[PDB]
Amino acid sequence: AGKKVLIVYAHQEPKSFNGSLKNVAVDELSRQGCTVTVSDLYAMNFEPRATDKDITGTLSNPEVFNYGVETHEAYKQRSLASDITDEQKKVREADLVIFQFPLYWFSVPAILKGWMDRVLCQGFAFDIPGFYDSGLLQGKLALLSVTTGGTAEMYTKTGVNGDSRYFLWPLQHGTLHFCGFKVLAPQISFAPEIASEEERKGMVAAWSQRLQTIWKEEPIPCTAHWHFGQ
Amino acid sequence: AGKKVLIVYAHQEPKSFNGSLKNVAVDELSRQGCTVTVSDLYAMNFEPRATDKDITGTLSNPEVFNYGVETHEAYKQRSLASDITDEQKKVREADLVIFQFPLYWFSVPAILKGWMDRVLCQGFAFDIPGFYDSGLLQGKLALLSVTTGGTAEMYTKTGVNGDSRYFLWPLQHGTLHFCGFKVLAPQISFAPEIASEEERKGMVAAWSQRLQTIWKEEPIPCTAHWHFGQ
Ligand SMILES: Cc1cc2nc3c(=O)[nH]c(=O)nc-3n(C[C@H](O)[C@H](O)[C@H](O)COP(=O)(O)OP(=O)(O)OC[C@H]3O[C@@H](n4cnc5c(N)ncnc54)[C@H](O)[C@@H]3O)c2cc1C
Ligand SMILES: Cc1cc2nc3c(=O)[nH]c(=O)nc-3n(C[C@H](O)[C@H](O)[C@H](O)COP(=O)(O)OP(=O)(O)OC[C@H]3O[C@@H](n4cnc5c(N)ncnc54)[C@H](O)[C@@H]3O)c2cc1C
Ligand SMILES: Brc1c(Br)c(Br)c2[nH]cnc2c1Br
Ligand SMILES: Brc1c(Br)c(Br)c2[nH]cnc2c1Br
Ligand SMILES: [Zn+2]
Ligand SMILES: [Zn+2]
Repeated sequence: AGKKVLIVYAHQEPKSFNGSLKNVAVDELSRQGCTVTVSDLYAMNFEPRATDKDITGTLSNPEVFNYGVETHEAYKQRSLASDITDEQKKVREADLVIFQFPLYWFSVPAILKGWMDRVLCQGFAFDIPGFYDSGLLQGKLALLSVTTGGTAEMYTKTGVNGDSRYFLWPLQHGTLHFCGFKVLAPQISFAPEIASEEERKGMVAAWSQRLQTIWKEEPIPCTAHWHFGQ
Repeated sequence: AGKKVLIVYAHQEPKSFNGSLKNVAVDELSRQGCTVTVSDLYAMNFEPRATDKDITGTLSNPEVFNYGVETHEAYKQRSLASDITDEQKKVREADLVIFQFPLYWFSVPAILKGWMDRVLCQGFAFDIPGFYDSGLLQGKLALLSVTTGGTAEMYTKTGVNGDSRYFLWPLQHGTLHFCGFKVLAPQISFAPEIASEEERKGMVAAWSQRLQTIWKEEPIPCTAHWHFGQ
Protein backbone atom coordinates (compact mmCIF):
# COMPACT_ATOMS: atom_id res chain seq x y z
CA ALA A 1 0.00 0.00 0.00
CA GLY A 2 1.79 3.09 1.34
CA LYS A 3 5.59 3.05 1.46
CA LYS A 4 7.48 6.08 2.79
CA VAL A 5 10.40 7.48 0.83
CA LEU A 6 13.13 9.92 1.89
CA ILE A 7 15.21 11.47 -0.87
CA VAL A 8 18.50 12.93 0.36
CA TYR A 9 19.47 15.25 -2.44
CA ALA A 10 22.80 17.01 -2.94
CA HIS A 11 23.03 19.42 -5.86
CA GLN A 12 23.32 23.22 -5.90
CA GLU A 13 21.19 23.81 -9.00
CA PRO A 14 17.45 23.07 -9.42
CA LYS A 15 17.83 23.04 -13.23
CA SER A 16 20.60 20.44 -13.02
CA PHE A 17 20.47 16.90 -14.31
CA ASN A 18 20.53 15.81 -10.67
CA GLY A 19 17.58 18.08 -9.93
CA SER A 20 15.59 16.45 -12.73
CA LEU A 21 16.35 12.97 -11.42
CA LYS A 22 15.17 14.10 -7.99
CA ASN A 23 12.05 15.71 -9.41
CA VAL A 24 10.99 12.73 -11.56
CA ALA A 25 11.48 10.57 -8.48
CA VAL A 26 9.19 12.86 -6.45
CA ASP A 27 6.73 12.92 -9.37
CA GLU A 28 6.65 9.17 -9.97
CA LEU A 29 6.64 8.04 -6.33
CA SER A 30 4.00 10.68 -5.60
CA ARG A 31 1.90 9.33 -8.49
CA GLN A 32 2.05 5.84 -6.95
CA GLY A 33 0.61 7.24 -3.76
CA CYS A 34 3.85 6.99 -1.75
CA THR A 35 4.67 9.31 1.14
CA VAL A 36 7.64 11.42 -0.08
CA THR A 37 10.08 13.69 1.76
CA VAL A 38 13.12 15.51 0.31
CA SER A 39 16.18 16.74 2.24
CA ASP A 40 17.64 19.38 -0.07
CA LEU A 41 21.04 19.68 1.63
CA TYR A 42 22.41 22.74 -0.21
CA ALA A 43 19.11 24.61 0.17
CA MET A 44 19.09 23.78 3.88
CA ASN A 45 22.73 24.91 4.11
CA PHE A 46 23.18 21.59 5.90
CA GLU A 47 26.18 21.53 8.27
CA PRO A 48 28.78 18.92 7.12
CA ARG A 49 31.30 19.34 9.96
CA ALA A 50 31.30 16.99 12.95
CA THR A 51 31.77 19.34 15.93
CA ASP A 52 30.90 19.76 19.60
CA LYS A 53 28.09 22.08 18.47
CA ASP A 54 26.28 18.86 17.55
CA ILE A 55 25.64 18.28 21.24
CA THR A 56 23.39 20.61 23.20
CA GLY A 57 23.70 20.93 26.97
CA THR A 58 26.50 19.23 28.91
CA LEU A 59 29.21 17.11 27.30
CA SER A 60 29.94 13.63 28.64
CA ASN A 61 33.58 14.74 28.90
CA PRO A 62 34.23 18.47 28.25
CA GLU A 63 38.00 18.05 28.68
CA VAL A 64 38.73 15.69 25.81
CA PHE A 65 36.23 15.79 22.93
CA ASN A 66 35.41 12.38 21.46
CA TYR A 67 32.79 12.96 18.77
CA GLY A 68 31.65 9.37 18.54
CA VAL A 69 31.22 8.89 22.26
CA GLU A 70 29.60 12.28 22.78
CA THR A 71 27.06 11.79 19.99
CA HIS A 72 26.30 8.27 21.16
CA GLU A 73 25.47 9.70 24.59
CA ALA A 74 23.58 12.69 23.19
CA TYR A 75 21.39 10.36 21.15
CA LYS A 76 20.52 8.13 24.11
CA GLN A 77 19.92 11.21 26.25
CA ARG A 78 18.06 13.09 23.52
CA SER A 79 20.54 15.97 23.40
CA LEU A 80 21.66 16.01 19.74
CA ALA A 81 21.41 19.27 17.75
CA SER A 82 18.05 19.68 16.02
CA ASP A 83 19.29 19.64 12.42
CA ILE A 84 20.52 16.10 13.16
CA THR A 85 17.38 14.87 14.95
CA ASP A 86 15.20 16.32 12.17
CA GLU A 87 17.04 14.07 9.73
CA GLN A 88 16.91 11.01 12.00
CA LYS A 89 13.14 11.47 12.20
CA LYS A 90 12.86 11.50 8.41
CA VAL A 91 15.05 8.38 8.27
CA ARG A 92 13.16 6.58 11.05
CA GLU A 93 9.91 7.15 9.14
CA ALA A 94 11.25 6.08 5.73
CA ASP A 95 11.10 2.58 4.27
CA LEU A 96 13.34 3.60 1.37
CA VAL A 97 16.12 6.20 1.39
CA ILE A 98 17.27 7.42 -2.01
CA PHE A 99 20.53 9.42 -2.27
CA GLN A 100 20.73 11.63 -5.33
CA PHE A 101 24.17 13.13 -5.99
CA PRO A 102 26.89 13.87 -8.54
CA LEU A 103 30.04 11.76 -8.05
CA TYR A 104 32.71 13.91 -6.34
CA TRP A 105 36.15 12.26 -6.07
CA PHE A 106 34.78 8.70 -6.36
CA SER A 107 32.42 9.53 -3.52
CA VAL A 108 29.61 11.79 -2.30
CA PRO A 109 29.94 15.60 -2.18
CA ALA A 110 31.17 16.75 1.22
CA ILE A 111 27.78 18.18 2.26
CA LEU A 112 26.24 14.73 1.84
CA LYS A 113 29.26 13.08 3.47
CA GLY A 114 28.53 15.34 6.43
CA TRP A 115 24.92 14.12 6.47
CA MET A 116 26.20 10.53 6.74
CA ASP A 117 28.79 11.50 9.39
CA ARG A 118 26.39 13.46 11.58
CA VAL A 119 22.98 11.79 11.09
CA LEU A 120 24.03 8.13 11.24
CA CYS A 121 25.28 8.16 14.82
CA GLN A 122 25.72 5.25 17.21
CA GLY A 123 22.49 4.47 19.01
CA PHE A 124 20.54 5.49 15.93
CA ALA A 125 22.01 3.73 12.90
CA PHE A 126 24.30 1.16 14.51
CA ASP A 127 25.47 -0.53 17.67
CA ILE A 128 27.05 -3.45 19.43
CA PRO A 129 25.37 -5.48 18.38
CA GLY A 130 23.61 -4.43 15.21
CA PHE A 131 25.80 -3.73 12.25
CA TYR A 132 25.81 -5.13 8.76
CA ASP A 133 22.95 -7.69 8.43
CA SER A 134 21.71 -6.63 11.89
CA GLY A 135 22.34 -2.83 11.82
CA LEU A 136 19.66 -0.70 13.51
CA LEU A 137 18.04 0.37 10.24
CA GLN A 138 17.27 -3.16 8.99
CA GLY A 139 13.97 -3.42 7.19
CA LYS A 140 14.82 -0.27 5.26
CA LEU A 141 15.93 -0.05 1.64
CA ALA A 142 18.61 2.30 0.40
CA LEU A 143 19.59 3.20 -3.14
CA LEU A 144 22.41 5.34 -4.55
CA SER A 145 21.43 7.35 -7.64
CA VAL A 146 24.68 8.82 -8.83
CA THR A 147 25.65 10.90 -11.84
CA THR A 148 29.18 11.02 -13.25
CA GLY A 149 31.49 13.15 -15.35
CA GLY A 150 33.19 10.03 -16.73
CA THR A 151 31.66 7.80 -19.42
CA ALA A 152 30.68 4.19 -18.67
CA GLU A 153 33.75 3.08 -20.63
CA MET A 154 36.08 4.76 -18.15
CA TYR A 155 34.37 2.86 -15.34
CA THR A 156 35.29 -0.67 -16.39
CA LYS A 157 37.75 -3.07 -14.73
CA THR A 158 40.28 -2.30 -17.47
CA GLY A 159 39.30 1.36 -17.63
CA VAL A 160 41.38 4.14 -16.11
CA ASN A 161 38.85 4.57 -13.26
CA GLY A 162 38.23 0.92 -12.58
CA ASP A 163 34.77 -0.62 -12.21
CA SER A 164 32.12 1.70 -10.74
CA ARG A 165 31.43 -1.02 -8.17
CA TYR A 166 34.89 -0.30 -6.76
CA PHE A 167 33.93 3.19 -5.57
CA LEU A 168 30.52 2.00 -4.41
CA TRP A 169 32.08 -0.13 -1.65
CA PRO A 170 32.55 2.55 1.06
CA LEU A 171 29.01 3.88 0.42
CA GLN A 172 27.00 0.71 -0.12
CA HIS A 173 28.90 -1.63 2.19
CA GLY A 174 30.91 0.50 4.64
CA THR A 175 28.03 2.90 5.31
CA LEU A 176 24.59 1.64 4.18
CA HIS A 177 24.99 -2.11 4.72
CA PHE A 178 26.75 -1.32 7.98
CA CYS A 179 23.66 0.40 9.31
CA GLY A 180 21.42 -2.51 8.32
CA PHE A 181 20.06 -1.26 5.02
CA LYS A 182 19.18 -3.64 2.28
CA VAL A 183 20.90 -2.06 -0.71
CA LEU A 184 19.07 -1.72 -4.01
CA ALA A 185 21.13 -1.78 -7.20
CA PRO A 186 22.73 1.58 -7.85
CA GLN A 187 21.28 3.88 -10.43
CA ILE A 188 24.26 5.25 -12.35
CA SER A 189 23.61 7.94 -14.95
CA PHE A 190 26.88 8.10 -16.84
CA ALA A 191 28.16 11.39 -18.24
CA PRO A 192 25.05 13.57 -18.75
CA GLU A 193 27.15 16.67 -19.54
CA ILE A 194 28.53 15.12 -22.75
CA ALA A 195 25.35 13.32 -23.76
CA SER A 196 22.60 14.29 -26.20
CA GLU A 197 18.95 14.91 -25.33
CA GLU A 198 17.94 11.52 -26.69
CA GLU A 199 20.44 9.85 -24.36
CA ARG A 200 19.75 12.20 -21.44
CA LYS A 201 15.99 11.82 -21.68
CA GLY A 202 16.68 8.14 -22.06
CA MET A 203 18.51 8.16 -18.75
CA VAL A 204 15.81 10.14 -16.97
CA ALA A 205 13.16 7.80 -18.42
CA ALA A 206 15.07 4.70 -17.34
CA TRP A 207 15.03 6.12 -13.84
CA SER A 208 11.34 7.06 -13.96
CA GLN A 209 10.54 3.70 -15.56
CA ARG A 210 12.65 1.86 -12.98
CA LEU A 211 10.87 3.68 -10.15
CA GLN A 212 7.56 2.24 -11.39
CA THR A 213 8.55 -1.21 -10.08
CA ILE A 214 11.09 -0.26 -7.39
CA TRP A 215 9.05 -1.98 -4.67
CA LYS A 216 9.29 -5.32 -6.51
CA GLU A 217 13.07 -5.27 -6.61
CA GLU A 218 15.52 -7.61 -4.96
CA PRO A 219 18.43 -6.03 -3.04
CA ILE A 220 21.96 -6.78 -4.20
CA PRO A 221 24.10 -9.20 -2.22
CA CYS A 222 26.16 -6.43 -0.63
CA THR A 223 29.38 -8.40 -0.53
CA ALA A 224 33.06 -8.08 -1.35
CA HIS A 225 32.40 -10.56 -4.14
CA TRP A 226 29.61 -8.42 -5.64
CA HIS A 227 31.88 -5.37 -5.58
CA PHE A 228 35.27 -6.82 -6.50
CA GLY A 229 34.81 -10.28 -8.08
CA GLN A 230 34.00 -11.82 -11.50
CA ALA B 1 68.04 18.63 1.92
CA GLY B 2 65.22 21.13 1.43
CA LYS B 3 61.88 19.27 1.48
CA LYS B 4 58.53 20.98 2.05
CA VAL B 5 55.65 19.16 3.75
CA LEU B 6 51.96 19.99 4.11
CA ILE B 7 49.94 18.12 6.67
CA VAL B 8 46.18 18.39 6.12
CA TYR B 9 44.82 17.48 9.55
CA ALA B 10 41.21 16.64 10.41
CA HIS B 11 40.45 16.03 14.08
CA GLN B 12 38.51 18.22 16.54
CA GLU B 13 40.63 17.45 19.59
CA PRO B 14 44.31 18.34 20.07
CA LYS B 15 44.68 15.64 22.75
CA SER B 16 43.47 12.94 20.40
CA PHE B 17 45.49 10.07 18.96
CA ASN B 18 45.26 11.86 15.60
CA GLY B 19 46.59 14.97 17.28
CA SER B 20 49.59 13.00 18.57
CA LEU B 21 50.28 11.45 15.18
CA LYS B 22 50.13 14.91 13.65
CA ASN B 23 52.41 16.35 16.35
CA VAL B 24 55.02 13.61 16.04
CA ALA B 25 55.04 14.20 12.29
CA VAL B 26 55.70 17.93 12.81
CA ASP B 27 58.30 17.11 15.50
CA GLU B 28 60.20 14.59 13.35
CA LEU B 29 59.99 16.39 9.99
CA SER B 30 60.98 19.62 11.76
CA ARG B 31 63.86 17.76 13.45
CA GLN B 32 65.08 16.70 10.00
CA GLY B 33 65.17 20.29 8.84
CA CYS B 34 62.10 20.04 6.62
CA THR B 35 59.81 22.98 6.00
CA VAL B 36 56.49 22.09 7.65
CA THR B 37 52.98 23.55 7.31
CA VAL B 38 49.75 22.26 8.91
CA SER B 39 46.21 22.96 7.78
CA ASP B 40 44.18 22.26 10.92
CA LEU B 41 40.78 22.08 9.24
CA TYR B 42 38.42 22.13 12.27
CA ALA B 43 40.48 24.87 13.91
CA MET B 44 40.26 26.86 10.69
CA ASN B 45 36.49 26.18 10.54
CA PHE B 46 37.25 25.13 6.97
CA GLU B 47 34.23 25.44 4.63
CA PRO B 48 33.32 21.98 3.23
CA ARG B 49 30.40 22.90 0.95
CA ALA B 50 30.91 23.40 -2.75
CA THR B 51 28.71 26.47 -3.39
CA ASP B 52 28.51 29.49 -5.68
CA LYS B 53 30.16 31.48 -2.88
CA ASP B 54 33.43 29.87 -4.02
CA ILE B 55 33.38 32.09 -7.10
CA THR B 56 33.44 35.86 -6.67
CA GLY B 57 33.50 36.94 -10.33
CA THR B 58 30.96 37.07 -13.13
CA LEU B 59 29.71 33.50 -13.62
CA SER B 60 30.18 31.91 -17.03
CA ASN B 61 26.57 30.73 -16.87
CA PRO B 62 24.63 32.63 -14.22
CA GLU B 63 21.34 30.85 -15.10
CA VAL B 64 22.38 27.25 -14.44
CA PHE B 65 25.11 26.87 -11.84
CA ASN B 66 27.70 24.20 -12.71
CA TYR B 67 30.26 23.97 -9.90
CA GLY B 68 33.01 22.27 -11.93
CA VAL B 69 32.69 24.67 -14.88
CA GLU B 70 32.47 27.81 -12.72
CA THR B 71 35.40 26.90 -10.48
CA HIS B 72 37.60 25.93 -13.46
CA GLU B 73 37.00 29.32 -15.08
CA ALA B 74 37.35 31.11 -11.72
CA TYR B 75 40.73 29.45 -11.21
CA LYS B 76 41.88 30.70 -14.64
CA GLN B 77 40.54 34.19 -13.88
CA ARG B 78 41.64 34.24 -10.22
CA SER B 79 38.16 34.79 -8.82
CA LEU B 80 38.08 31.79 -6.49
CA ALA B 81 37.34 32.36 -2.83
CA SER B 82 40.57 33.09 -0.99
CA ASP B 83 40.29 30.17 1.45
CA ILE B 84 40.59 27.91 -1.59
CA THR B 85 43.61 29.66 -3.08
CA ASP B 86 45.32 29.77 0.34
CA GLU B 87 45.24 25.94 0.35
CA GLN B 88 46.32 25.69 -3.28
CA LYS B 89 49.40 27.73 -2.44
CA LYS B 90 50.30 25.28 0.33
CA VAL B 91 49.88 22.33 -2.01
CA ARG B 92 51.81 23.94 -4.84
CA GLU B 93 54.78 24.52 -2.53
CA ALA B 94 54.65 21.06 -0.90
CA ASP B 95 56.86 18.14 -2.00
CA LEU B 96 54.86 15.80 0.24
CA VAL B 97 51.24 16.07 1.39
CA ILE B 98 50.24 14.01 4.42
CA PHE B 99 46.57 13.58 5.28
CA GLN B 100 45.97 12.85 8.96
CA PHE B 101 42.44 11.76 9.86
CA PRO B 102 40.19 9.24 11.57
CA LEU B 103 38.31 6.93 9.23
CA TYR B 104 34.69 8.13 8.97
CA TRP B 105 32.42 5.78 7.02
CA PHE B 106 35.25 4.06 5.12
CA SER B 107 36.45 7.49 4.03
CA VAL B 108 37.64 10.91 5.20
CA PRO B 109 35.62 13.14 7.54
CA ALA B 110 33.37 15.53 5.61
CA ILE B 111 35.45 18.60 6.48
CA LEU B 112 38.42 16.92 4.77
CA LYS B 113 36.26 15.69 1.87
CA GLY B 114 35.33 19.35 1.36
CA TRP B 115 39.00 20.28 1.24
CA MET B 116 39.41 17.76 -1.58
CA ASP B 117 36.23 18.90 -3.37
CA ARG B 118 37.02 22.60 -3.21
CA VAL B 119 40.81 22.78 -3.32
CA LEU B 120 41.56 20.29 -6.11
CA CYS B 121 39.74 22.15 -8.89
CA GLN B 122 40.24 21.78 -12.61
CA GLY B 123 43.09 23.98 -13.79
CA PHE B 124 44.90 23.58 -10.51
CA ALA B 125 44.97 19.88 -9.64
CA PHE B 126 44.09 18.37 -13.03
CA ASP B 127 43.06 19.21 -16.57
CA ILE B 128 41.21 17.45 -19.39
CA PRO B 129 43.42 16.03 -20.57
CA GLY B 130 45.94 16.06 -17.74
CA PHE B 131 45.08 13.49 -15.10
CA TYR B 132 46.33 10.30 -13.51
CA ASP B 133 49.99 10.09 -14.59
CA SER B 134 49.45 13.36 -16.46
CA GLY B 135 47.88 15.10 -13.44
CA LEU B 136 49.05 18.66 -12.66
CA LEU B 137 50.40 17.75 -9.20
CA GLN B 138 52.84 15.26 -10.74
CA GLY B 139 56.21 15.28 -9.00
CA LYS B 140 54.54 15.48 -5.60
CA LEU B 141 54.04 12.77 -3.00
CA ALA B 142 50.94 12.10 -0.94
CA LEU B 143 50.34 9.81 2.02
CA LEU B 144 47.20 8.84 3.98
CA SER B 145 47.73 8.47 7.74
CA VAL B 146 44.49 6.90 8.90
CA THR B 147 43.20 5.81 12.29
CA THR B 148 40.30 3.35 12.72
CA GLY B 149 37.79 2.13 15.27
CA GLY B 150 38.04 -1.32 13.65
CA THR B 151 40.88 -3.76 14.37
CA ALA B 152 43.29 -4.95 11.68
CA GLU B 153 41.58 -8.36 11.63
CA MET B 154 38.20 -6.77 10.93
CA TYR B 155 39.90 -5.11 7.93
CA THR B 156 41.09 -8.22 6.11
CA LYS B 157 39.81 -9.98 3.01
CA THR B 158 37.90 -12.51 5.13
CA GLY B 159 37.01 -10.07 7.95
CA VAL B 160 33.71 -8.18 8.18
CA ASN B 161 34.97 -4.92 6.66
CA GLY B 162 37.00 -6.47 3.84
CA ASP B 163 40.64 -5.59 3.23
CA SER B 164 41.79 -2.10 4.34
CA ARG B 165 43.09 -1.40 0.84
CA TYR B 166 39.54 -1.65 -0.52
CA PHE B 167 38.45 1.60 1.12
CA LEU B 168 41.64 3.38 0.01
CA TRP B 169 40.69 3.21 -3.68
CA PRO B 170 38.54 6.38 -3.91
CA LEU B 171 41.16 8.37 -2.01
CA GLN B 172 44.47 7.09 -3.34
CA HIS B 173 43.42 6.38 -6.90
CA GLY B 174 40.23 8.36 -7.51
CA THR B 175 41.65 11.53 -5.97
CA LEU B 176 45.43 11.68 -5.39
CA HIS B 177 46.61 9.60 -8.36
CA PHE B 178 44.02 11.37 -10.54
CA CYS B 179 45.70 14.66 -9.68
CA GLY B 180 49.11 13.20 -10.49
CA PHE B 181 50.39 12.49 -6.99
CA LYS B 182 52.68 9.57 -6.44
CA VAL B 183 51.18 7.74 -3.48
CA LEU B 184 53.34 6.47 -0.60
CA ALA B 185 52.07 3.46 1.34
CA PRO B 186 49.28 4.26 3.80
CA GLN B 187 49.96 4.54 7.48
CA ILE B 188 47.06 2.88 9.22
CA SER B 189 46.96 2.91 12.99
CA PHE B 190 44.25 0.38 13.86
CA ALA B 191 41.91 0.67 16.83
CA PRO B 192 43.80 2.95 19.24
CA GLU B 193 40.70 3.13 21.47
CA ILE B 194 40.84 -0.64 22.01
CA ALA B 195 44.63 -0.68 22.26
CA SER B 196 46.57 -0.71 25.52
CA GLU B 197 48.54 2.39 26.51
CA GLU B 198 51.72 0.65 25.42
CA GLU B 199 50.30 -0.39 22.05
CA ARG B 200 49.19 3.21 21.55
CA LYS B 201 52.62 4.65 22.36
CA GLY B 202 54.15 2.05 20.05
CA MET B 203 51.87 2.93 17.13
CA VAL B 204 52.84 6.57 17.53
CA ALA B 205 56.54 5.73 17.65
CA ALA B 206 56.19 3.39 14.65
CA TRP B 207 54.99 6.46 12.69
CA SER B 208 57.75 8.71 13.97
CA GLN B 209 60.18 5.91 13.17
CA ARG B 210 58.88 5.51 9.62
CA LEU B 211 59.08 9.28 9.06
CA GLN B 212 62.84 9.16 9.72
CA THR B 213 63.26 7.44 6.35
CA ILE B 214 60.14 8.66 4.46
CA TRP B 215 62.28 10.38 1.84
CA LYS B 216 63.90 7.05 0.88
CA GLU B 217 60.54 5.42 0.12
CA GLU B 218 59.20 4.46 -3.30
CA PRO B 219 55.49 4.98 -4.01
CA ILE B 220 53.00 2.13 -4.33
CA PRO B 221 51.78 1.07 -7.73
CA CYS B 222 48.38 2.79 -7.45
CA THR B 223 46.48 0.30 -9.57
CA ALA B 224 43.39 -1.88 -9.27
CA HIS B 225 45.63 -4.92 -8.69
CA TRP B 226 47.35 -3.29 -5.70
CA HIS B 227 44.04 -2.38 -4.09
CA PHE B 228 42.01 -5.47 -4.94
CA GLY B 229 44.35 -8.34 -5.86
CA GLN B 230 44.20 -10.72 -8.80
C1 LIG C 1 34.38 18.61 -7.11
C2 LIG C 1 34.00 17.66 -8.23
C3 LIG C 1 34.45 16.34 -8.20
C4 LIG C 1 34.09 15.46 -9.22
N1 LIG C 1 34.55 14.16 -9.19
C5 LIG C 1 34.22 13.26 -10.18
C6 LIG C 1 34.67 11.93 -10.15
O1 LIG C 1 35.38 11.49 -9.24
N2 LIG C 1 34.32 11.08 -11.16
C7 LIG C 1 33.52 11.50 -12.20
O2 LIG C 1 33.22 10.71 -13.10
N3 LIG C 1 33.07 12.80 -12.24
C8 LIG C 1 33.42 13.68 -11.23
N4 LIG C 1 32.95 14.99 -11.28
C9 LIG C 1 32.07 15.41 -12.42
C10 LIG C 1 30.63 15.42 -11.89
O3 LIG C 1 30.30 14.20 -11.26
C11 LIG C 1 29.63 15.76 -12.99
O4 LIG C 1 29.88 17.10 -13.33
C12 LIG C 1 28.18 15.63 -12.51
O5 LIG C 1 27.81 14.30 -12.21
C13 LIG C 1 27.23 16.12 -13.59
O6 LIG C 1 25.91 15.96 -13.10
P1 LIG C 1 25.01 17.28 -13.06
O7 LIG C 1 23.65 16.99 -12.48
O8 LIG C 1 25.73 18.38 -12.31
O9 LIG C 1 24.94 17.64 -14.64
P2 LIG C 1 24.37 19.03 -15.23
O10 LIG C 1 25.46 19.89 -15.83
O11 LIG C 1 23.58 19.84 -14.23
O12 LIG C 1 23.37 18.51 -16.36
C14 LIG C 1 23.87 17.95 -17.54
C15 LIG C 1 23.01 18.49 -18.68
O13 LIG C 1 21.73 17.89 -18.63
C16 LIG C 1 20.74 18.88 -18.81
N5 LIG C 1 19.45 18.50 -18.22
C17 LIG C 1 18.92 18.93 -17.03
N6 LIG C 1 17.71 18.33 -16.87
C18 LIG C 1 17.47 17.53 -17.94
C19 LIG C 1 16.40 16.71 -18.29
N7 LIG C 1 15.36 16.54 -17.47
N8 LIG C 1 16.45 16.01 -19.47
C20 LIG C 1 17.55 16.12 -20.30
N9 LIG C 1 18.60 16.94 -19.96
C21 LIG C 1 18.56 17.63 -18.79
C22 LIG C 1 21.32 20.10 -18.15
O14 LIG C 1 20.75 21.28 -18.65
C23 LIG C 1 22.78 19.99 -18.53
O15 LIG C 1 22.96 20.60 -19.78
C24 LIG C 1 33.29 15.88 -10.27
C25 LIG C 1 32.84 17.19 -10.30
C26 LIG C 1 33.19 18.07 -9.28
C27 LIG C 1 32.68 19.47 -9.35
C1 LIG D 1 31.18 9.60 12.21
C2 LIG D 1 32.17 8.50 12.50
C3 LIG D 1 32.37 7.51 11.54
C4 LIG D 1 33.29 6.49 11.78
N1 LIG D 1 33.48 5.52 10.83
C5 LIG D 1 34.37 4.50 11.02
C6 LIG D 1 34.56 3.53 10.04
O1 LIG D 1 33.96 3.57 8.96
N2 LIG D 1 35.45 2.50 10.26
C7 LIG D 1 36.16 2.44 11.44
O2 LIG D 1 36.94 1.50 11.60
N3 LIG D 1 35.98 3.40 12.41
C8 LIG D 1 35.08 4.44 12.21
N4 LIG D 1 34.89 5.40 13.18
C9 LIG D 1 35.68 5.33 14.45
C10 LIG D 1 36.88 6.27 14.29
O3 LIG D 1 37.65 6.02 13.11
C11 LIG D 1 37.80 6.16 15.50
O4 LIG D 1 37.08 6.63 16.62
C12 LIG D 1 39.06 7.01 15.33
O5 LIG D 1 39.85 6.46 14.29
C13 LIG D 1 39.86 7.00 16.62
O6 LIG D 1 40.92 7.92 16.52
P1 LIG D 1 41.01 9.12 17.56
O7 LIG D 1 42.15 10.07 17.33
O8 LIG D 1 39.71 9.88 17.60
O9 LIG D 1 41.23 8.28 18.92
P2 LIG D 1 41.28 8.90 20.41
O10 LIG D 1 40.03 8.57 21.18
O11 LIG D 1 41.66 10.37 20.43
O12 LIG D 1 42.53 8.04 20.93
C14 LIG D 1 42.37 6.79 21.53
C15 LIG D 1 43.21 6.85 22.79
O13 LIG D 1 44.54 7.21 22.48
C16 LIG D 1 45.00 8.08 23.47
N5 LIG D 1 46.20 8.85 23.07
C17 LIG D 1 46.26 10.08 22.49
N6 LIG D 1 47.56 10.41 22.31
C18 LIG D 1 48.33 9.38 22.77
C19 LIG D 1 49.71 9.17 22.85
N7 LIG D 1 50.60 9.99 22.27
N8 LIG D 1 50.17 8.00 23.39
C20 LIG D 1 49.30 7.04 23.86
N9 LIG D 1 47.94 7.26 23.80
C21 LIG D 1 47.48 8.41 23.26
C22 LIG D 1 43.82 8.97 23.70
O14 LIG D 1 43.94 9.69 24.90
C23 LIG D 1 42.71 7.95 23.71
O15 LIG D 1 42.55 7.40 24.99
C24 LIG D 1 33.99 6.43 12.98
C25 LIG D 1 33.78 7.42 13.94
C26 LIG D 1 32.87 8.45 13.70
C27 LIG D 1 32.66 9.52 14.75
BR1 LIG E 1 37.14 10.58 -13.46
C1 LIG E 1 37.00 12.31 -12.69
C2 LIG E 1 36.31 13.19 -13.57
BR2 LIG E 1 35.56 12.86 -15.31
C3 LIG E 1 36.09 14.49 -13.20
BR3 LIG E 1 35.18 15.77 -14.26
C4 LIG E 1 36.53 14.99 -12.01
N1 LIG E 1 36.48 16.22 -11.37
C5 LIG E 1 37.05 16.20 -10.24
N2 LIG E 1 37.58 15.00 -9.89
C6 LIG E 1 37.26 14.09 -11.10
C7 LIG E 1 37.48 12.77 -11.44
BR4 LIG E 1 38.40 11.44 -10.37
BR1 LIG F 1 34.57 -0.27 13.72
C1 LIG F 1 33.39 0.85 12.75
C2 LIG F 1 32.94 0.65 11.41
BR2 LIG F 1 33.67 -0.93 10.58
C3 LIG F 1 32.04 1.60 10.85
BR3 LIG F 1 31.51 1.20 9.03
C4 LIG F 1 31.64 2.67 11.64
N1 LIG F 1 30.71 3.88 11.43
C5 LIG F 1 30.76 4.54 12.60
N2 LIG F 1 31.52 4.01 13.47
C6 LIG F 1 32.13 2.85 13.02
C7 LIG F 1 33.00 1.92 13.53
BR4 LIG F 1 33.57 2.23 15.32
ZN1 LIG G 1 27.65 -5.05 2.14
ZN1 LIG H 1 45.99 4.81 -8.87
